[PDB]
Amino acid sequence: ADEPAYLTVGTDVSAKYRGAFCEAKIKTVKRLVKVKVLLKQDNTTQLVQDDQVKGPLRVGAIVETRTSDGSFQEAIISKLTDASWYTVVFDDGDERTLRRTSLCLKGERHFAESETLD
Repeated sequence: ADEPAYLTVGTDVSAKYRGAFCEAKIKTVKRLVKVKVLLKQDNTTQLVQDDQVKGPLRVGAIVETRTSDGSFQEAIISKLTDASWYTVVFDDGDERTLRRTSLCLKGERHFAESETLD
């Protein structure tokens, strides 16, 4: 898991702050997906990661997910929202979990201003 699972660990990146760039260094890589599940019984929808969701990651698939009750109920995927936690260490020595969207990798200006979700 502490491997190039999406991107790579140890890599220096820039993270967006309020439309500006800050440098950071990838401490941990977490490849997770935010599965929008909807419980078949309680009809409640939630958006939780594939660690909470036991089963295939397919929209319209039947899985079991951890409800806020701590129980695992059989649910259906209604969406999978991409996610990744790059725990990046900023020059301050602080490391915070940033979703890939905040990571600019090198820092070329197609972030901060530009971003078409591509």
